[PDB]
Amino acid sequence: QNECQLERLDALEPDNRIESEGGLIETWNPNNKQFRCAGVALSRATLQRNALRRPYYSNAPQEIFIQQGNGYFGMVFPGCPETRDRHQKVNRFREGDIIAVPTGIVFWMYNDQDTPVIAVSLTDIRSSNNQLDQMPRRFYLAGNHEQEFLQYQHGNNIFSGFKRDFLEDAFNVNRHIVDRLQGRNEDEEKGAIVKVKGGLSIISPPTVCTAKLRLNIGPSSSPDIYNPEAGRIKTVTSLDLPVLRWLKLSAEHGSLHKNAMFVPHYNLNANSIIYALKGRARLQVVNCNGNTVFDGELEAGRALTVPQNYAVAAKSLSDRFSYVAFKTNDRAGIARLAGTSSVINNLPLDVVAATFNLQRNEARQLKSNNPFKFLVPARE
Amino acid sequence: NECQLERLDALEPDNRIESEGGLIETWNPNNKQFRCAGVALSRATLQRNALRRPYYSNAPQEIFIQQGNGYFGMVFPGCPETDRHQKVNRFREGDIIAVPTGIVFWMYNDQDTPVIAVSLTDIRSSNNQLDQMPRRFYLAGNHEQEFLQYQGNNIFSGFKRDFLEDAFNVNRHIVDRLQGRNEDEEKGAIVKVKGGLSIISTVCTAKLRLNIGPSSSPDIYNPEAGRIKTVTSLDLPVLRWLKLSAEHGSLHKNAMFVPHYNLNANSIIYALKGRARLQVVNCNGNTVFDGELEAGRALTVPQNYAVAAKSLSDRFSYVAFKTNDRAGIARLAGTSSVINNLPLDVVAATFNLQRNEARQLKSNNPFKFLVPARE
Amino acid sequence: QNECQLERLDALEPDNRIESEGGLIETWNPNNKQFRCAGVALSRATLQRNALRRPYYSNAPQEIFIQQGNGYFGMVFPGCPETFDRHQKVNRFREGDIIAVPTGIVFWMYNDQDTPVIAVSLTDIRSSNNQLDQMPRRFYLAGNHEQEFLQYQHQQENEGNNIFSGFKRDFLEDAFNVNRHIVDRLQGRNEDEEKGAIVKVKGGLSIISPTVCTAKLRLNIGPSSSPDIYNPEAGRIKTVTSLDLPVLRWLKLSAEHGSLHKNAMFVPHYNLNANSIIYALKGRARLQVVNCNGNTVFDGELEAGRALTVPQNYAVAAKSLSDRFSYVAFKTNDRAGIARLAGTSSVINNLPLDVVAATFNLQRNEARQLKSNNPFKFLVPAR
Repeated sequence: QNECQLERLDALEPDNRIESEGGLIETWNPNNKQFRCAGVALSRATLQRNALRRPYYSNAPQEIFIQQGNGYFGMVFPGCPETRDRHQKVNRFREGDIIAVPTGIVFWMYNDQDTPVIAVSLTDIRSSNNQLDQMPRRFYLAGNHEQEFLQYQHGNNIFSGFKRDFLEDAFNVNRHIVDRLQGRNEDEEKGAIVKVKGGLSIISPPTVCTAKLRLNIGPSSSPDIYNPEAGRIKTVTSLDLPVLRWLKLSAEHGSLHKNAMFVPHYNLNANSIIYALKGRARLQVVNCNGNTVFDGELEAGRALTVPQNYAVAAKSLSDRFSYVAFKTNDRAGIARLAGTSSVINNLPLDVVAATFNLQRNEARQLKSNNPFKFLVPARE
Repeated sequence: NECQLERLDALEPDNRIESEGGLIETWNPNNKQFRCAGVALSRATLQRNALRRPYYSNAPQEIFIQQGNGYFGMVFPGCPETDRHQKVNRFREGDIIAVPTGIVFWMYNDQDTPVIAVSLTDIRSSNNQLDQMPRRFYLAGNHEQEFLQYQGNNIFSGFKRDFLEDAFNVNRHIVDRLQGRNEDEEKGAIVKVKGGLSIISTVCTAKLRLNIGPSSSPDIYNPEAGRIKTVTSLDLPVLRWLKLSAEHGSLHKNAMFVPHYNLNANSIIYALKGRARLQVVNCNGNTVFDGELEAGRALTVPQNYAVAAKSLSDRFSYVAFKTNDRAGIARLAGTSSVINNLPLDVVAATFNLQRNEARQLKSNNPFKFLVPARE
Repeated sequence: QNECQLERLDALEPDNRIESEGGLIETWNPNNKQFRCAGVALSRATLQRNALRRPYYSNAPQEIFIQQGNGYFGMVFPGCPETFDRHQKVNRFREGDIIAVPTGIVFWMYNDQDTPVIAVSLTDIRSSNNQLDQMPRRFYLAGNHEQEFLQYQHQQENEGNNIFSGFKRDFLEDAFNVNRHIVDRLQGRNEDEEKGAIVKVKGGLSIISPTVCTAKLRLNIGPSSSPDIYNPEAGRIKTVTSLDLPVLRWLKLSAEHGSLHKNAMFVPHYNLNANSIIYALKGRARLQVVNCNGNTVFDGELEAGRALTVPQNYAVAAKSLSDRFSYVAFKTNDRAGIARLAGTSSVINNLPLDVVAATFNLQRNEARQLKSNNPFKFLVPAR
């Protein structure tokens, strides 16, 4: 099993599109060796104005990033206090939010605004909370469409699998309602995302399932690092969003000015899926044998898998390059290979000299000539 | 792709092993359903004055006492005692006993009613650092272990007698008996104790036992449907280490439990009495099981797969083992349901119903999990 | 699958040697069923006088035993306070030290004295912090040599083999703000494969003797330390767990150091919740290990320099044939638990006398002997 013996990486695009009445779902192939190594599946949902991402659940945790847009979402946590007509908390999500969906939790999204919502979802197949297999699955409560990850295997909602009489007794409702339930009078094209007519009256007035399910890593959050001449990095870990300890997931959001770069570095204990949000960058990632397994442009809308411990560096080719990196641990640590608090920095001067065969003077240069932590401004 | 199951079956044991004092039945762990589940299932019957001789396993065990009453002991390395020995306990019908990974366990029946104990070995456990094959290690006898067939005879027999002579400081005859040398390999795991036994009834204070049968306080009770009792790490903290739990269920004729799925666990449904109709559906709306589950058979329900059941007997009862200590069910109908906790409007839009139709979906059944028979 | 249905076990010397300028790295083949079952890799580094194990990191936890020699070592924990040039803390290590190296942490060693240092490393692949595959990997900051586990994989402008050599010079120049010359050195462009991971430090080195990264990273379990078990006629045992070295709780690793007088043995026993790698340090021993079918999967001599795997729940026993048999056993759990099959705190001792009688078909008085005749706990003296 050398799933992670990756010789060549590629900036990846989705290889399937699934259009529905009120939007679109795009999938990256989970079978590609990059994703299998990473142990994740990647997808991107677009909700048109007044569209509903109908309730579904998955057998693994999801970390979702809101690339664009705002709206409402709900999660159904079995055994939680409610708020005739009772229900669980509907929260608002905002552009640049990271939303945590634990395993098996039903989740839905509504766009009550004019800007299309773009949500990019990481499904943590490798999670220990996934007790099935390494195929990503989605279970839809409703409709008559295939779930996006079916095509990658070798009525369609969960109600459609049961006898009508079972459903009649269990719900104590008429054959007509049951028919609606099982999506009988509905066709594949209506799909996972659906147009809403009168809008949806969702709002006011009024173990941790009362936990915070979402955190913003956009421009209004406190950055981990901000360099007026290079950019900003903000990470969300389980210290910021405690429910992340259950999902064992985290994320990093980054922005780079033109011709600035982030220093070579690696992830101690996590795979990274880097998804390009805006612009283009030159990335290089190297493996344990000094090989250059990736060396090229990553443009908005594409993903690059960076395996744990593989070193990576990026240089922006655009006025701004922004990305969101999904990491398969809740306390993802990076080791900086260059810069203020880097590996060389924290090595005794002399061992630095004996390690790379440099005069003492050159070793000090290697240590201190670069005064910045993670970001380095472009030059003249 | 071990869990891309397109056909479930109601499974019987495919092997029976008779011994002087009883019988052990095993279900095939290589069967695709149990491999998806990450578990193995076995059933032990102890006659009057039968001793289930001490054994251990490299994975957690959860044992349900289907019938009878008796005694059991466990040996926890480095634990204060109570001759001198560790605690011997009583078990009764409907008990769930938790045996942690590697702990030596023995059972005894001192009554006429045969003890019947069904065991779930949690191979997929993080505490199992071997492989996917169930293993049991017997301290004694000269019989093969129940699961060998799916891949002297005791651990002592594999050592030189000189090693054992020096380690125990005893003569060659004691070591010979220790090694099961002269024992006929039909005596087996469960042994008759000629005159019965000499009864005396990070934490060694842990409760190892808990009753989930009728005599206990239920979690759900409906007079014209049945009852549910579940044991989790909340009820029995030691379960926190096994990462296992269990639900005992009873259904009156024509009553049912609502469509539902388990969030975070695989389930093995074992039928205790009577018959039921079960359906389970996968992620694509396909019916992977649609048929009868009678007493003495098991049905695998994978995580996130939905299951529904309707009793065909005056009383249908089952124990469901689950591969998580805090297993959460998500109810698809009834009181505390997914549909219930969606706002009225999203329900309306989701299935395309009028508000009042949605209202009915969320309210026409006010019972939690059990649904009573009709008329 | 059945990587642990082992019907035979081998006491193995390292499988391959890799010589460098200043020492030697010996690896056991991690594709041996034995190690695949255990979920670990085993290696042995030798540092000659004034030799430097150059900085490398791994995608899995390491537990390292100092078999021989004294020296310094250092780790680099991302985002940690410093000391003094400004660096992170460098510690001394002694014979018998267990050094805990967490996943991804850069680690280096220097032999500042004459006797060759010998450090044997358990790399814990089964770990959850390992998110790659079943293959041990090591990542070197410097040099132009292959990483020592590369030879066990069977499968672009590239020269050197270190992590910097894979980046283009401009990235490095920009990244470090240094000239073309320094960058070339970094990438090891002008160094040859034969120089290796362990380098001779010409003038000698210049260093002084001084998420919780302020934690203790080292603990001695050798002859200096206070024994958990001592028997004047049998030998001694010392173990380190997360209870001694709290950081072990992150690695899920522990280690047991043993030493037996001649003809002394340790009682048959099994590990509840850990696989063991027994590495022999001194003298020879007769070991037996039995599986779940009463079979002897190993039955011969374990002598200094060879490693043996005892899978979880397999019973093991040993009788020393040398004036002194000493060993270190690595176990895949920070809180390993053993069940002794014989001696005072034994599984048999904790069963009611009567079930013992009935279990083994013994008279009461014989069951009593089985409990009582051996007054010692784990070690037993020569009869």
